[PDB]
Amino acid sequence: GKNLVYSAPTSAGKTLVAELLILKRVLEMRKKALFILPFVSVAKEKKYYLQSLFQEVGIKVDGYMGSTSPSRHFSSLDIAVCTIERANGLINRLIEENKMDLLGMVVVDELHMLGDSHRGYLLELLLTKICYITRKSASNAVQIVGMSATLPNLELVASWLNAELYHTDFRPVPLLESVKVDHVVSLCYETICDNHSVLLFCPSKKWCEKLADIIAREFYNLHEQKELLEVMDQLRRLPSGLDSVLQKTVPWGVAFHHAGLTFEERDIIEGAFRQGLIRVLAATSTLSSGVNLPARRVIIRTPIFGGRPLDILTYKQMVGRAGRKGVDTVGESILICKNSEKSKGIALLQGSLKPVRSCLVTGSMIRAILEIIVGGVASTSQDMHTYAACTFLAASGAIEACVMWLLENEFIQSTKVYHPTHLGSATLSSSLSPADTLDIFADLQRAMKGFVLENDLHILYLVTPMFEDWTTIDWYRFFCLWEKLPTSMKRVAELVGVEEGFLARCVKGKVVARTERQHRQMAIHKRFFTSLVLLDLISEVPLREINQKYGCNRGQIQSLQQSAAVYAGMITVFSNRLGWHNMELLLSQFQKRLTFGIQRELCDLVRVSLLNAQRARVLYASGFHTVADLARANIVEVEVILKNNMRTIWVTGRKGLTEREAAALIVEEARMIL
Amino acid sequence: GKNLVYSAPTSAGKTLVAELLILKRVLEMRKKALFILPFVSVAKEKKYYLQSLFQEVGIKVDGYMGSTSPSRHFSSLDIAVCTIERANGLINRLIEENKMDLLGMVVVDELHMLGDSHRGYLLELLLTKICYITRKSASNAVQIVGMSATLPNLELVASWLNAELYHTDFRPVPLLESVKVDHVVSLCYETICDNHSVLLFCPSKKWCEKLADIIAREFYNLHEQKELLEVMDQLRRLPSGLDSVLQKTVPWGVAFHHAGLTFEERDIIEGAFRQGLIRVLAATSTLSSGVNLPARRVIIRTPIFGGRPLDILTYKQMVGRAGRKGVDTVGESILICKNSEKSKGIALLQGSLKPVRSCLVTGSMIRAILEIIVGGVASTSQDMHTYAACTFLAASGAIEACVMWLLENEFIQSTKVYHPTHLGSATLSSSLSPADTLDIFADLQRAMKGFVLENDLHILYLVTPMFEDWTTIDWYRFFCLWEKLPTSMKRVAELVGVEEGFLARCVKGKVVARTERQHRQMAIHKRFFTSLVLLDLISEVPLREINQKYGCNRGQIQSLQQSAAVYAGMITVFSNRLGWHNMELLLSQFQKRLTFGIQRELCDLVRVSLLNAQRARVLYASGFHTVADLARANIVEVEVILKNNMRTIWVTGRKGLTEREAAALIVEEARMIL
Ligand SMILES: COc1cnc(Cl)cc1-c1cnccc1C(=O)Nc1nnc([C@H]2C[C@@H]2c2ccc(C#N)cc2)s1
Ligand SMILES: COc1cnc(Cl)cc1-c1cnccc1C(=O)Nc1nnc([C@H]2C[C@@H]2c2ccc(C#N)cc2)s1
Repeated sequence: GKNLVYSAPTSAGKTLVAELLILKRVLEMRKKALFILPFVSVAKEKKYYLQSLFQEVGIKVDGYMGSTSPSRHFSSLDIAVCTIERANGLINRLIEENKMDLLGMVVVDELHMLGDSHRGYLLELLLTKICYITRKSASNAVQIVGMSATLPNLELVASWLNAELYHTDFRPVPLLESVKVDHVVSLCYETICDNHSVLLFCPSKKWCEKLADIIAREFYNLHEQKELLEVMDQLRRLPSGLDSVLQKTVPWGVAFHHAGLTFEERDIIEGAFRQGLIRVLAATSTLSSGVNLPARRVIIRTPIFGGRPLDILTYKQMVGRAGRKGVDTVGESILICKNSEKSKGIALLQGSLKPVRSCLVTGSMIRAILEIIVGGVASTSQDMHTYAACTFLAASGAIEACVMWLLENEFIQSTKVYHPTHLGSATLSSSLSPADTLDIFADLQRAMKGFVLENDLHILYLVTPMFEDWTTIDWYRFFCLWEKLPTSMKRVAELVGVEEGFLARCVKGKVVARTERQHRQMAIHKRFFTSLVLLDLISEVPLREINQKYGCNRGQIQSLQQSAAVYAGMITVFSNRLGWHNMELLLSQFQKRLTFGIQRELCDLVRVSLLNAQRARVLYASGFHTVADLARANIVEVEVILKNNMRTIWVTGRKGLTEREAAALIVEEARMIL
Repeated sequence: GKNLVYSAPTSAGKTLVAELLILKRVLEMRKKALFILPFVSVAKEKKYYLQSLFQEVGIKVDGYMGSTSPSRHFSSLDIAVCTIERANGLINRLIEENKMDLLGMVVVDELHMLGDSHRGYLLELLLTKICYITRKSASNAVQIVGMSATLPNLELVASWLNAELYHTDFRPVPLLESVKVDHVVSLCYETICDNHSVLLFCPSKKWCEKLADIIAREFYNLHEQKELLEVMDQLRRLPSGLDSVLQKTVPWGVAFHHAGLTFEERDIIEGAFRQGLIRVLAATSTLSSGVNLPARRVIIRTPIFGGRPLDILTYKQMVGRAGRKGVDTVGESILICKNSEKSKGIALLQGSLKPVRSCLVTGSMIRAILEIIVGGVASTSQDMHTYAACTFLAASGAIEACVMWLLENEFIQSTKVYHPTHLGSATLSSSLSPADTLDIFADLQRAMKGFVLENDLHILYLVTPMFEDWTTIDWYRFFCLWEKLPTSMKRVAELVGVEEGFLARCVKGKVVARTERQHRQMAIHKRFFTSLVLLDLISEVPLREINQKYGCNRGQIQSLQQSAAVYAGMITVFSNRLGWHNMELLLSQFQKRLTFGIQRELCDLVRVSLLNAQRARVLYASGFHTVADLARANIVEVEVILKNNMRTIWVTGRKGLTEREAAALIVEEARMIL
């Protein structure tokens, strides 16, 4: 357990060493092992992979990723495939419960995210606690493992972690590069004739959908079917249905992939391409760091990605998906350029990824100081300086500025020893940023004086996150909705801060510039708009109806779903720890409702993993109002209800699943829950 | 199953026929059997009796009395020993669920309450529903059995119910009434020396206590010990403790019994007198219709009870407690009189009880019409008139006046069929009086607009009943508390309607006369005072502290406990049916908290019947924060916690229980719950 850090190109079985190491450590020490992943999709996929590979050894595998969480305690778990933020929260609660010895390993995947990134600092602080706790209390207690592409400073990261080093550039499908004599039609025809796939990358969504249509149009003009029809049917019965352009583009082995689609549509398309049913896939920058989806030939439309050259870090992972290890001999990555873009293309072709930063007055240091002090591992100034040396910024004097910032905002109390009073303790358990916890405290306390219980809108407004611009708001449609709103919903609007004057300004006048810090009241109206969207969401109305009514597309609505559910859970824990029992009670149901977008009645029924929002309504309409009820039922009954040998449904991490034996697992899983 | 009605004097084994009939009917038809009792204490005692007598035959016995309820569905039950008000709700839910045939019999005890009483009309409607449903839908459908003293119109009741008749005046201990009018100490000494008890009845609580005190003083001047010391210790360890006067009075074979004491203290005194440990017991009019507590010699302080002649029914039920069937040969009921009271005493000696009335524009007929229409058993005028004939008022034209009152208040909708819209459906399920349901609807709807979640006070105010004057309010102390209140509690006070002007009027000026109907705002301040008492109650503060802070004694506080818990449950069901999910969620926890007067944390721990509020705190302080946790524990551990052969604890319906085996049963019952 001397830790470890290694790097290797993707599509080279780099995770295999990690799987062997985790298997050995869990089997030997009988302690936990966190598999930290950057994204929720890759976390889901890895959780399914580890479940399949370790089910036959009595090893529980259930991670904390997105808004979801295991239906069993952390004690029973053996491997937790969590995301960075949720792994940080897990470690915080372990420290607070003084059960840190329960862990025996922490694997981290795609470690290059530690650098310039809006989540990397969470990984940095997450790893900084492990080394500190190990060195204060013993270096064989917790093994750390890492992965990445060719990092220029891999040795530096290993030195920070006190771990070994392994760096290599190997891949069974070598990539070639050579310029050889709009020259795209012939390329596509010759690449499709040889029975190989193509993965094209586009900078934007609209043009990504546009060109996919015309590629299929050329394939149609110049001219397995059963499996493509199967994918058609699987796409047809979805809460959002089948797209108008996708329905005509798919028949010709052409598809597109972007955040605009739903998670289910993305999963369907990824599965179709991986199986080889889809030959040409126009993806976007989102897929670059997405699930493992190798392709024979990668193509890049243009280095310009959002008014600037393509990120070099993104290009490496883009090219990594050029070559299938096991069926392919060689892989290619074509980067078309222009006269002005020739310089940018040659610049991007050469040169590896940039060095890793630390991103540590900054809110990250405030979070770190709060974590260590509330955790009870750094209470006095003498030791808090050692934490600074433990960081990756150090190994590569702002503590006092943050420590006073916390005392200024009453997060902690000085005594010389430091302690949290109530808000620091509640801020750490909620895994909320201490910067926003003051605003959250004010908004909750204000709510508990004049709360509105007629509808869920006042509860939704308080669990509505606005830390990112999840969508562009059309203020004319928002004004129309405001006009059509009921009075009950307008009372909460007045309570929160919405004013008809501001909406009148925005409906006709240009979007008011928020030049001044006092103009956070622009955020109030965006928050109210988002909360109305969330209300229509948990009301179980179809995504298309929410799209027409508000303008946000289904992919944005799903991202809002996940963010709102995560925020609702965080706020519920915040209220629980603060001693606000009524607020906690009102908030508790909402995390699951937001995760699944369901009504109160379906909440007890979506406990079965194999039950979507639609598949929970059909069973509820039939009469299965409870998982226990759904267990007591013949399989054929559920089969006929689902219908009212061919695979038509879709579930995350599925297999040869049809309407027949899908009903078999629904009842079987319900029995296990009981 | 041709029904049955019979009467016989108490103290003559008169309930045995009912036990045989219920056993036969449940064993044969395998259908339920409600055992309706007037009071909650007698309902509890009868439930324990039937549990003991029918445990060995696989017959479940758990009734619905007071705020309590069985921890298992009504389907699993076989005998429900309910109180009159809750039996009506049971029948209403059976009718609304169209499962009326599940019932096999309905026994009713002490039917004289059918007449002039604030609960008899519920009995009348309850039996009218049975007769109506039986006659509309038929030999062995639902048997009805009644009990009473010598009713002048027993045959009339039998004719109404279509049942047989049996009336007899026989008792094993023939009572000898002989009025008589120095020799006081001689009488006391000669009655006590005979080794027989005395049951004195006194109207005034304070004078009853002083009379018991001076009897104990005479015994002390003129002057088993181990068992009496055991009763001392049992009284000592109570949430309210031991009274100063009771301490000096109990060890001379003298005790007192009045509503001022707690239910537990009343139980201790009743058990001590029944066992013979207590020789003289000064009770009040409450015990007259209370648990079966026979004595050898009954005495009455004076016919005058509350500034009026004593009710003949009360005297008739009082005399029944003079003579023990099995150990006594003869019994006496002496009635001291004066010169002016000689005529009143002579009149009271002769003449049986007054006839049974009906007490049916009246709110009772509104409730009846609502029950039948919402139940779906009388939807059109043609049949609602038959319900009038079904009643006891008829058998011994206000329907239209009531029906319009319901349409006037939107309780039902006309179509010529009738139906309920939403408020009628929610009014019958909640078992609330339709008169007060409009005020409740207004108060709930107003509350949800501006609800205060900072504390429980706003939730308590909405589950505070004020249909009776549970105590006299001291407005000076109320003003002191008001000026000492926190601002959070004052915001809800302003929201509900409390005004400093009215409290200023009441603190010095005489209680304002509520001559006008518009002065229900006097009820707002009484409701707020009661809700503050209830908040101090559910805060788990000792009864003595609530007494000094508010002036209401512990017996009044316990009556308020029960009434508030019952009302909270009714309001929770009302909100549930109305579709107010947030209000229902906020209200749900409060029913149990009010029943037991405990905090949220103890609510999962008082599920074990053998766990008082104090016995739930001691275990919670130890670490047993859940019934499942309390199951996983050794008996000696809980024994030492309880301590920190002698029967010192008390529980409803106890046996030779001590600190040792009480801990054994606590864990055993917890296992059964799981
Ligand atoms: C409390 O914040 C959340 C609540 N809801 C959701 Cl949906 C998401 C979050 C969240 C949001 N942003 C960042 C992080 C989190 C987060 O950390 N969430 C967690 N979910 N479970 C956790 C383990 C707490 C439990 C535990 C750990 C160890 C042991 C032991 N021995 C026992 C219990 S942490
Ligand atoms: C709903 O009003 C209450 C709620 N809380 C409490 Cl503490 C007391 C009351 C109450 C207050 N004042 C008068 C009457 C009541 C009352 O009616 N209480 C009830 N308690 N249990 C009931 C039956 C509900 C259960 C049932 C379920 C299925 C079937 C069948 N098949 C039959 C019955 S009704």
